[PDB]
Amino acid sequence: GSSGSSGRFTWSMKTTSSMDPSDMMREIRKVLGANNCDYEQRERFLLFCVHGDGHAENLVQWEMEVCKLPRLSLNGVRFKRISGTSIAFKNIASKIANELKL
Repeated sequence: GSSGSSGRFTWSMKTTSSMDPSDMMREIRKVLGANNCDYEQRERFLLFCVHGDGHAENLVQWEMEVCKLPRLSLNGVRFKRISGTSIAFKNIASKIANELKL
């Protein structure tokens, strides 16, 4: 059939914001705090997202850093899956990447 078992760490998305990155960090926290989520100021432009949609043992934690794209000339929000399986991760991820009113 076909060879699978392929999956390595790498940021991938299609979210593009024309607005300055300084305004993003703001809205971001707004969306998170709204989705009964928990954010933590890690880096200068990074925040630790923590949501317990499912069970406590199956908590989801992803990072949200605002950096400039290499190929594109805009600010894109990269999401790094910290804990939880892919399913769970992509679960809430589909809420932010979208909800993000940018």
